[PDB]
Amino acid sequence: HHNKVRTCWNEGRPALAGWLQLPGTLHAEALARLDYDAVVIDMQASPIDFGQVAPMLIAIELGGAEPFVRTQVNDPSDIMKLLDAGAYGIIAPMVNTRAEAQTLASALHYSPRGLRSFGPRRPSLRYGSGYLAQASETVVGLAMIETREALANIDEILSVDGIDGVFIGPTDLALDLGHAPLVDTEEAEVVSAIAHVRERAHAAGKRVGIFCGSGGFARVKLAEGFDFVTAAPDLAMLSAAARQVIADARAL
Amino acid sequence: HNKVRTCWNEGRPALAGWLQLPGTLHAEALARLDYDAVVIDMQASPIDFGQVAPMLIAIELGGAEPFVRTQVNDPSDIMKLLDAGAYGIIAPMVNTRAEAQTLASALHYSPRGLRSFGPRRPSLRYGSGYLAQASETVVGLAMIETREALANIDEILSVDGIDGVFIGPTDLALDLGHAPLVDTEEAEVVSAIAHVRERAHAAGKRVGIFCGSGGFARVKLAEGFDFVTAAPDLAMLSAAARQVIADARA
Amino acid sequence: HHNKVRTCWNEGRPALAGWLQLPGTLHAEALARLDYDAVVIDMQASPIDFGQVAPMLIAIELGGAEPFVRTQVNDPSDIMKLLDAGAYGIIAPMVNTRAEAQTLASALHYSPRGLRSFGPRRPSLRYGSGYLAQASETVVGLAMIETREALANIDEILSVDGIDGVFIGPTDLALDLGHAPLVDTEEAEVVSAIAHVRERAHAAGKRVGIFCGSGGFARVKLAEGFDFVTAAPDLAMLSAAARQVIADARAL
Amino acid sequence: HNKVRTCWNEGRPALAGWLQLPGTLHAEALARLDYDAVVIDMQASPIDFGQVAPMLIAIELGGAEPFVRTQVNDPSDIMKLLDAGAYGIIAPMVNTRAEAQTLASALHYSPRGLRSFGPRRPSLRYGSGYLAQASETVVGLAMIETREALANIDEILSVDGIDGVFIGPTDLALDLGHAPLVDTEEAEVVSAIAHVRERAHAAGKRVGIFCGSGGFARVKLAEGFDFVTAAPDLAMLSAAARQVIADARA
Amino acid sequence: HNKVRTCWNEGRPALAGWLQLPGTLHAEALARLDYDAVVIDMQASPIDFGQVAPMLIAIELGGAEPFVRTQVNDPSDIMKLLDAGAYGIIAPMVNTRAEAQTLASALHYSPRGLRSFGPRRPSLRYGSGYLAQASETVVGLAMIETREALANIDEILSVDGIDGVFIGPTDLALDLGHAPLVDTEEAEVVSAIAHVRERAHAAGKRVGIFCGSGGFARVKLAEGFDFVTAAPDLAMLSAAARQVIADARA
Amino acid sequence: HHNKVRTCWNEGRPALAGWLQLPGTLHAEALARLDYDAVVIDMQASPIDFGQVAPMLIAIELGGAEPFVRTQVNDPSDIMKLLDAGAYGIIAPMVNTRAEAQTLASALHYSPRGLRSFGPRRPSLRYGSGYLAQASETVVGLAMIETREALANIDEILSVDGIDGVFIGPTDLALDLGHAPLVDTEEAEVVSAIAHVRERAHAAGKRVGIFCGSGGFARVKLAEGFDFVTAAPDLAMLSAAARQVIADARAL
Ligand SMILES: [Br-]
Ligand SMILES: [Br-]
Ligand SMILES: [Br-]
Ligand SMILES: [Br-]
Ligand SMILES: [Br-]
Ligand SMILES: [Br-]
Ligand SMILES: [Br-]
Ligand SMILES: [Br-]
Ligand SMILES: [Br-]
Ligand SMILES: [Br-]
Ligand SMILES: [Br-]
Ligand SMILES: [Br-]
Ligand SMILES: [Br-]
Ligand SMILES: [Br-]
Ligand SMILES: [Br-]
Ligand SMILES: [Br-]
Ligand SMILES: [Br-]
Ligand SMILES: [Br-]
Ligand SMILES: [K+]
Ligand SMILES: [K+]
Ligand SMILES: [K+]
Ligand SMILES: [K+]
Ligand SMILES: [K+]
Ligand SMILES: [K+]
Ligand SMILES: [K+]
Ligand SMILES: [Mg+2]
Ligand SMILES: [Mg+2]
Ligand SMILES: [Mg+2]
Ligand SMILES: [Mg+2]
Ligand SMILES: [Mg+2]
Ligand SMILES: [Mg+2]
Repeated sequence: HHNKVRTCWNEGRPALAGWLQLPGTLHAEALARLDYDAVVIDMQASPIDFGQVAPMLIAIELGGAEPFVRTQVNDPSDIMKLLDAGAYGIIAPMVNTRAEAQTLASALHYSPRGLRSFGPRRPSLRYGSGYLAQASETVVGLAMIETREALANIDEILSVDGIDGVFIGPTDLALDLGHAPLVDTEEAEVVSAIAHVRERAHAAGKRVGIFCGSGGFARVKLAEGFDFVTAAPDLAMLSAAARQVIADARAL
Repeated sequence: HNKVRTCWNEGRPALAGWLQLPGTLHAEALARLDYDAVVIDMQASPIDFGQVAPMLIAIELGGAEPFVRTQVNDPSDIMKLLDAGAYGIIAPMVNTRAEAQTLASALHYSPRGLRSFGPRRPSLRYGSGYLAQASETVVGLAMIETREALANIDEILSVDGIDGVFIGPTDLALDLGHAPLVDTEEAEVVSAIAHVRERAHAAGKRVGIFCGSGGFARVKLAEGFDFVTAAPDLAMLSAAARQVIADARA
Repeated sequence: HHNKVRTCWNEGRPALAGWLQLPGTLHAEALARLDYDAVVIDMQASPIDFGQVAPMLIAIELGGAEPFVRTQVNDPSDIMKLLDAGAYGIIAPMVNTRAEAQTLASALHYSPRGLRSFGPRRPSLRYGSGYLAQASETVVGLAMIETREALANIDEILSVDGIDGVFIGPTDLALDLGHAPLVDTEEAEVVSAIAHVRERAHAAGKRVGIFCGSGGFARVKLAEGFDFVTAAPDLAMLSAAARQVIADARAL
Repeated sequence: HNKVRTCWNEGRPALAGWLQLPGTLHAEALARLDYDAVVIDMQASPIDFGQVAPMLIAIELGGAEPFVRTQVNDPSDIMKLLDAGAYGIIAPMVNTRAEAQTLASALHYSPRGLRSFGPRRPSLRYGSGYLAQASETVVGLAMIETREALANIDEILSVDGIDGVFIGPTDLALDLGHAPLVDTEEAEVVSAIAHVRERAHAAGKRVGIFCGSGGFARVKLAEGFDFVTAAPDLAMLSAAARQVIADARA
Repeated sequence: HNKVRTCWNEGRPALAGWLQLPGTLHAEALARLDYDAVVIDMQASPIDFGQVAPMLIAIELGGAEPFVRTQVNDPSDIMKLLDAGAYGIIAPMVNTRAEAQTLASALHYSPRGLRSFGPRRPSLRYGSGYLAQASETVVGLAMIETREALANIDEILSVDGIDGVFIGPTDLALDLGHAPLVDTEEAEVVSAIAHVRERAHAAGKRVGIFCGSGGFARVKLAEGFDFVTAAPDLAMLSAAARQVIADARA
Repeated sequence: HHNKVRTCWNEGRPALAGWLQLPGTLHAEALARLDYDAVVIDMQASPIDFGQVAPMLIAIELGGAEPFVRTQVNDPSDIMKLLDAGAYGIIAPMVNTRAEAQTLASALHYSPRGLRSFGPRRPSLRYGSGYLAQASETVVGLAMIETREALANIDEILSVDGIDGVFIGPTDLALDLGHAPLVDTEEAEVVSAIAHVRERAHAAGKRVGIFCGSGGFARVKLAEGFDFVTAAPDLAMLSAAARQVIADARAL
């Protein structure tokens, strides 16, 4: 009866999260049982549709991590349907303005404050009869910052009451700033924009998260005081692992 | 051409991947690496027929030969996989000459076997001349994973329509009364594995083995195994995630 | 060659409809064969995606009820794709203004009147060569009223020619009015808003429907003159049935 | 711990649900009620392997022991379900000692049985010590639903690696030449059911029975059945919908 | 009423479609044409159990009798399809009297067969009186596609609980040592087909045949075949696409 | 390492494309192996959802045709998710204005020019390390013209840099112009509108495509100088083929 990520935050500790682009329940449960606080299912940059995400949410919860979803789009109806299938964290892409941040917030919180239509099939099964009274505490909402526009509007985005904070896509932001889409980019202008977003989030009493393609980059983001750090995509980790096995198999 | 048969004909072994996770994205990604084949495991996995069919397509597009380790040595299951574009079959728990004949029966059209004719996907790959070359398009391996199979190895190896045998050494270790550890050092298990390889090669047949690491696969390739698998997607992903978490958390 | 709900209405009788949150064909056919006029597949408050709804529509039609869908969102493209998969009724959520009601109407009716793109795979198979001439008669459209805003705008929503009327979500409306989200709520201010919506719908010569969580509440709504009454969700009925079986099994 | 085995060890019977409808939402909802187990029916249903795998996860998360009544008493089917996190197996049409041995063979690793080693989901639940306790993590029941099974009951009950027997009384009623009605009063069927229960308990084994109502389940629990199912999701949903329509329409 | 049995009782043959492509849209479209039945092929196809179940519903809604050519002559597979609303079964590779008895066993409730009782979809179509008329609701055909089946035709035809036999002439052609061409002119294959039809009709049983063209189907209907299939969806779609491309490109 | 449709266009030849309304991999591969340059998966007028389209894209590529998709809606997030699953052509429905054309263009092209979020799972596997440098060349984008509005706005739609041109739905346009929704319509006012769209596209140095229900209509469109011609839907071709087989089987 607690959001493991919110528990980290209440204890003044960051959360570390997995990131899934591969559909299916077996790896979702296996990674959830590791020392991840949360596992993010990527519904944007992946072939994962609503039918495949539903059982993955169950597998992550059984594994003992907080099931999160990076949605395809910042659409209230998509977000609310995921919340009712038992997503306890939402990362909404392309939140560029305060109004888009307000749209995310609307989807996360019960009417009349939010417009979250009531029908909590899975949350009411997990939280029991105590759910409705603490329902907002059960869910984490992060607005994705991945554009020039979002960067310029960071303070108005952070001003929105009903979001926990923001989530940086460093490669997506590098590309929108006119740089190479390097995994775990350290391009100086992107490094500077990222540091600005983290400063403004902590200045507003809000959380800041970031996507990492490696354990090494995630270690640095944790040291820099990021509150929510993802590492690393299942497909990327599996492809790298297979490449290393083949090289060792084929070595003189 | 069957890329594994191409390896063998050019005098080199095949290195293969091993998938227990369903879906097309990782199957294509791994097939595009320096694997000659990718085995889809329909036994020690939740991969059912519906999920295997597009995975076979993904492996072929990625540039590896699609193989299936079947749930069971059942002719009608095997034939449906061949018609879906499985070009390699690894049949579990082949323990007797009769069971190896059952496998051989599934892999060949009459008069050589009793394979039903309806080659939906192979006929698209090979065209209207498929029948004449059908047997050579597919590689068939009988799994050796029990004391009984070990006792019956020459009788199994005598069956004409199988390419050879594939050692399941974790199951074999367990059946011999040892720890079911992959890549085992247990002297009796190592001896049995070497014995199967020698008997296969003496009978002019191929021998494969399931491996859990690149380092063990390198040794098996050095010992002259024709078909070596390393390592299951779920095992490699789990190990990689554990290492990323250790790096992140310091 | 008739919409069973429209047949009820033409005979001056209300329609009673089932409500499905569980994906699959077997229970959809079984409930369709009961004395339901229609069965509503809930694509909003459920894990039911487009791939699972398509065969459920077939199962409901074979069972001999009118297949209806409560859409995830009032989006024309989603609605038109359901109509072409053989949804003969649409309930659109969160219709709060005349313009949102016009958007629903646009999706229900053939170009140029509506913008219903032409490609009626399943309807043309059911209705045959007579379909196009009577196609608007084959489909029922209800705008969901579940907000303060929709309540204030009820007359402008009801003014839209191409919708059959409105569908009340009593729990969703209770919550937006600042009350407890009680199943089959009789909270006085919600009771009053619901009676106002029914009065204004009948005043405009339009139909009014309502969601019920029980046969008892549905009986009262039918007596109050509601034209389309749903009772009760498959998950709710199955959970209650199992709870009663266990209590009888475990009783002294 | 297997919650059904926990019931038995603490001297109480298990009450189980019975699912013929595929999907995770109702499976989790019913598992969260006061059921010790939830049986997924893969025989008298459209539930295939792809649909069962996430249903097992949903039942375990809801707090009941996931059981499967298999389509058939086939070792390789049973083993794939065990590796998917089926912790109870009810095998249909077990009619002879040989067929009960076939069931027992699937449920245990060598040397006790021939269960293939690849415990994808149990190893996540039980960890690396799974092998040592594997047999106790799973409950195996042979279904008695024919005159032949009734005639061979002591020979079936003699097989070491099965927990006992599960009566399918509608099939049994039909095979005895009576109406296939659930929860039957037919004297010969009632007598046969009592006979099986007595023989099971005399042989120190468990006996279960399929029920269509809470009232019948209460009697079976009173008569000392160890494992009682009530009632199929589709039957309960259909009855509930009929009652709601009767209430609505007056 | 089984529409194929209605054809036979009114003294006309049945013409059936044949589906190798999964999904409901084409299954309903083809069932709405002047086909008496539509056969779903679960053998020479990627159609698994999950995909067949809604296809049966689509065929019935479209106004044809849903039939399945099973992957294999396996009683438990057949029974699950009957409970899903398969009203016709074509069992492949029925080669002996024993194998025909195995088929017959699956199609009938005790005492006539050993069909397990759980008629999920038939009980919705036929209601509570289903048991009494169950056997007549289903049509069972043993496939003749081997020299062995041809040699054992009268022994196969002697089995009481099968309606008759369905010739797989491409497999039969191949097994006789000829080209596996549909609608063949090969004299020995044509002679064998005629022989099977004569023996079936002499034994008071029905005979069907798989066809690749309307023109061949017309001849078979003229020769007195009771059940004629023309032609597979994938073959017809491929031929139609080739013709559209030829018309477009000139 | 080339878009087969772009190859046609660079050689000054039209492309001929298949059109799939039936889900599944077997017919998709079989038709892709025929003399089609591209095969279009119809996600609008079909029951094909995201889960079924993903493997169909693979089957078409393996068959040796360019995998295209006609999207349910002109939504950037839906389009980008298809591009990352290996759609190399996009047909967006109901593009009625320059702004809707700009929205399509935004989805097709990498940030910062487009807003195409970076995560090319399948394209980077096909094109290898050379992908990012030539990524815009790998994808074809066509704005669907199927309304009076789109017809009036054709020049402002064609003015948008980042679209390859337009795709005519003759039946959809006939219906919006107040005519019969005839397959391969030759209704004079629709014939005139279609000729105007082709003239204005070629006048703007842009490509024009068209949907055909037959090989005969497609032959005429190819002769009229259309750059991209689809013929004919799998369901339509299969239904016609089965009808002809039955008539030949049942003939005296
Ligand atoms: Br860990
Ligand atoms: Br990123
Ligand atoms: Br590599
Ligand atoms: Br032997
Ligand atoms: Br092994
Ligand atoms: Br391993
Ligand atoms: Br009723
Ligand atoms: Br409500
Ligand atoms: Br309870
Ligand atoms: Br016995
Ligand atoms: Br029973
Ligand atoms: Br029952
Ligand atoms: Br016709
Ligand atoms: Br015989
Ligand atoms: Br044949
Ligand atoms: Br053919
Ligand atoms: Br061609
Ligand atoms: Br059109
Ligand atoms: K889906
Ligand atoms: K964890
Ligand atoms: K490769
Ligand atoms: K009804
Ligand atoms: K429980
Ligand atoms: K018909
Ligand atoms: K081609
Ligand atoms: Mg709502
Ligand atoms: Mg055959
Ligand atoms: Mg359109
Ligand atoms: Mg094994
Ligand atoms: Mg039974
Ligand atoms: Mg992005």
